[PDB]
Amino acid sequence: MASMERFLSVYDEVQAFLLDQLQSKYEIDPNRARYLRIMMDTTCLGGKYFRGMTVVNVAEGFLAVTQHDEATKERILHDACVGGWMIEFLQAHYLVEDDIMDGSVMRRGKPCWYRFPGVTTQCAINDGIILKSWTQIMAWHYFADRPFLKDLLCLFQKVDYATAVGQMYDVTSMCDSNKLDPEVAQPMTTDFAEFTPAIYKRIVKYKTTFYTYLLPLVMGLLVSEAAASVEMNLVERVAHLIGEYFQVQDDVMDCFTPPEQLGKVGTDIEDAKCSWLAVTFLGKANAAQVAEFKANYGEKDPAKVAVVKRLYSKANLQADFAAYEAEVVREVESLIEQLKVKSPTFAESVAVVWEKTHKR
Amino acid sequence: MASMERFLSVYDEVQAFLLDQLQSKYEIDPNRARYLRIMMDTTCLGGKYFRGMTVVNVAEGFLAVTQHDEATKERILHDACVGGWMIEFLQAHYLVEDDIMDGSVMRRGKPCWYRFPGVTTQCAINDGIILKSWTQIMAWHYFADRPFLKDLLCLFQKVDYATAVGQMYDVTSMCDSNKLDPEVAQPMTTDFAEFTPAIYKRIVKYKTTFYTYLLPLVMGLLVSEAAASVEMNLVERVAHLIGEYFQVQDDVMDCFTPPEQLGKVGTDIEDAKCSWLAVTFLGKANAAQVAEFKANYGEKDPAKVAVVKRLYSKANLQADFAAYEAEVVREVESLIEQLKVKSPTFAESVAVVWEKTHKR
Ligand SMILES: CC(=O)NCC1(c2ccccc2)CCOCC1
Ligand SMILES: CC(=O)NCC1(c2ccccc2)CCOCC1
Ligand SMILES: [Zn+2]
Ligand SMILES: [Zn+2]
Ligand SMILES: [Zn+2]
Ligand SMILES: [Zn+2]
Repeated sequence: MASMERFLSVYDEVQAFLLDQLQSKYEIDPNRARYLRIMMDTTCLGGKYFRGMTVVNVAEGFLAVTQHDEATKERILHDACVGGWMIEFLQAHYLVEDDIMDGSVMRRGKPCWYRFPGVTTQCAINDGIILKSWTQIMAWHYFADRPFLKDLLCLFQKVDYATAVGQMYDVTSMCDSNKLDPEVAQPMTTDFAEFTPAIYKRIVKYKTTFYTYLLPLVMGLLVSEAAASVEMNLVERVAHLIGEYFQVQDDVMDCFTPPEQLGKVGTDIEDAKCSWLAVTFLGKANAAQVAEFKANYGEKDPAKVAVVKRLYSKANLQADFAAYEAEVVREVESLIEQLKVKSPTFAESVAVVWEKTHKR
Repeated sequence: MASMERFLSVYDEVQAFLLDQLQSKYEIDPNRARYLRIMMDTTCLGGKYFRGMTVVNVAEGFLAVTQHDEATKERILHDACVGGWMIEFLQAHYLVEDDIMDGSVMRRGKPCWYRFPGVTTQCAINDGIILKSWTQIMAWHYFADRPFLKDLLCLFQKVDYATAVGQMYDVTSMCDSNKLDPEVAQPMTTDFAEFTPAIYKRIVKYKTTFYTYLLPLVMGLLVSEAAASVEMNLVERVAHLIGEYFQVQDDVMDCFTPPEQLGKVGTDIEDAKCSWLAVTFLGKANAAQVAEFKANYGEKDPAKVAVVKRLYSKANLQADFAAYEAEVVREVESLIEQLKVKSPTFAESVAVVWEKTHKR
């Protein structure tokens, strides 16, 4: 059976489980079950399933080189699909809550969930809570007797927590650290002293790379009982590397990809985000360029947003991007090699992850 | 050592752990650590610690009747304090997120967290996420080697999920079920057909009673390795009973307790909540009273809120309350007796929980 159709079929299975349990154990009524069904579909479906399918791909790699009974291959593939959905539902939690946090309008060409007329923020914050709760109910039901249950739960736990901390670094990235204070309304930085490569790197490492690249790779290893085929420090290294590259691309598209292709209107400039563009610009600007950027960044006024786009265009940031790209291609290819030693399969799965990132 | 000072000391210990880990493992800087410290204190401290201290009380009960080395009594009491904080931090998550959901202003006489000038909703939704995340980091660190880790995690999981589902029943309690629809903006009910005792009971059972009464009692049993001293169906029964009574009292105070004593301005009438008062009123009103209530409920206009308070005052709902009270006192005393058989200690702890509820 093809991997994607397996994955999709398991979504239907998990959804039926979750809603049937709500009816048998949690006293839900049919209309609320239907609300939750629609919420799950709307928030979990319609992407490429990169994260979830990476767990399945990693597990298919090890199945090709490991001896098992057919029924055991099916159990492993079923566990990889459930684990993959746990990651998709965790991503759905963070996208629902982020969208509300940031006052986002669209995502992928459709309204953010909280904007649906019969949802509202009051319901959508708790719908997002529920999405994450569902990842735990999946794991305790499907993996109850599994040897990897504890490891999987503990890993998922740490990744969730890293992601929340990274949301904390992201939402505070335009403030001066020494001024953070719950008592005092937060001004936007004026010096931009914290728009540096290492600070940027910390934001992206925690906000994105743990759930998007580390978790899928590691969950694939866990459902396969294959953590001995890797040096886990290397898998963490490659995950954070590839995932930083991913975000650098998202930062560039927020500014430069037309909103119909982007699936939303990018507001990183108005939101004064610490993007790769801002940091890279400041790393090469002269005194007058720095002044013009300070006078214009983090302002809704479209004339001022156009002055920042203008400054970036004229700064040749394409060249710094090609150079970054080159260096990542170099370091990922090195880490692939290091992974090839203990596991060719796993190294190939990493290679595929890299190809799907580097191409898009 | 006195229980409360033990409990409080463990808060300092856990907080230092959590923030020190953020510095050693999650690359946090001092200013963000301080933000999180203040957020933890503000959101977790200043209540009566009923929930957390109930875990400690239950564990002290069993220590009096069970043979142990002193070092084992200290480990049990330390585990009961950590478990108690897990419940306090879980409550803190739900109060932060609820407050944002409901557009609340104050709680306990102080501004809701999201209203602090240097917080904002954008940060506060993720601060609430973090609060819950912290309950998992506590459990995996402090209870890593414990025989009860799996049971405790699985119980906490189910209780969290029940609470989220109960938030779903609460926020939708003024809508007609058959009209729930993410696509369509939700009208307030006009018939009030769903303001019934069993529907009310479902809302309160899930929103409050699992985390406030079941979890503390059960967590006390788990850290004590004492689940064999109870019939768990009875402990669930008594928890939901006592916790319904609790909420009936909160529903009556929302309407009738002056805001300086209440610690907030009650808006259940304007919010069209399915409160005990509304349900009990509708259960005894004549045709003209029902019409006047429909014409006035769920409206911000203070004149219309005063007409509902008026209708409730004249309906003698005090009498229905005394009758409810009587019947709960009766059924709790029966369940205490049933618990006394397998465990006098545990039955006494339940008795104390009941006294602290029934008195307040
Ligand atoms: C510095 C750094 O890389 N921290 C991430 C840690 C991690 C690893 C893997 C998944 C989630 C969290 C934090 C907890 O301890 C292990 C490292
Ligand atoms: C009908 C009812 O009481 N449901 C609550 C359940 C529960 C029990 C204890 C803690 C959390 C959840 C739901 C899951 O299965 C067990 C019953
Ligand atoms: Zn965001
Ligand atoms: Zn972006
Ligand atoms: Zn609420
Ligand atoms: Zn209330």
